[PDB]
Amino acid sequence: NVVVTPAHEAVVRVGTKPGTEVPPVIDGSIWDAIAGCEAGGNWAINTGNGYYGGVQFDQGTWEANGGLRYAPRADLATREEQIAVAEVTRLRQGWGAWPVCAARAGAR
Repeated sequence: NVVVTPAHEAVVRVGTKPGTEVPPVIDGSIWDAIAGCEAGGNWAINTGNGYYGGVQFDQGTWEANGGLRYAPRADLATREEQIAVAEVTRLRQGWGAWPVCAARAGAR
């Protein structure tokens, strides 16, 4: 079948501690500079627009990459969690969803 199969699987078994161990991401600098751009550097920001603190992307996209395991909302998760969720998102699109903030942060 030419129909390509992506990783819909997401085991990552957490026990109780939300974010027991999240591997540091070197591009978290781009993620932090984006956060510093769009949020003014506020990962606990909740403007009330449906997009949560830090890199300021929506509940749906957050949930789509499965950020909820880190925290059902980015303003509950920390830098590295917004990084992880955005990591899936950036992985597919690049920084296309991240405007001039990504360019400023180091789009790649």
